[PDB]
Amino acid sequence: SNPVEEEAEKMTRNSWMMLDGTKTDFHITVRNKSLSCAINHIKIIPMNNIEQMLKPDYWKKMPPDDLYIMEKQLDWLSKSCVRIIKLITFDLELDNTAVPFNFTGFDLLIEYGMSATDESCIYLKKLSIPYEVTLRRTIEV
Repeated sequence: SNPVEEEAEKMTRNSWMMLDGTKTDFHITVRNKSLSCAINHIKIIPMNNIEQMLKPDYWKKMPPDDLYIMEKQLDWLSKSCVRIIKLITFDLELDNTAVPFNFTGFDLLIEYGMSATDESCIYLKKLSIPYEVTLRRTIEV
C-alpha cells in the first residue's frame, strides 16, 4: 500500500435590461479553514459566453445543417462563467447579469469558482454557484 500525507488544501427576474448581483459566501474552507482571501475580484461582468455564442450561431450563415458547431450546445443553454481565484467568506464577487444581449429560452448561470490558493497544485476544490433565473421579455419587433 502506498499513501502519502493528507494535504492541507435567489432566483432573480431581470427584464431585458442591466442588473447586478452580489456574492459573499463562506463556502471557502479550502486553505487553513477560511482565514481570508488570497486576492480580490472586483465585480467581474459575466456576459461574454452568451455574447460569443449568440453572435456566431446566428452569424453561422454557411450551410447551417452540416453543423461545424458539431458538439451539442445543451451546456450552452446556461452560461456557466468562471472565476478561478489566484494562489472568511467571499471577499469580492459581483456580476452584472446584463440580459440586454441574451436569448429567450435560457435559465441560469451555474457559475463555478475554483476557490483554492494552491500554487500549481492541480487540486483546486471548485465550488459552483447557480442562479436559476427567469427572463421576462419586454419588447419585440
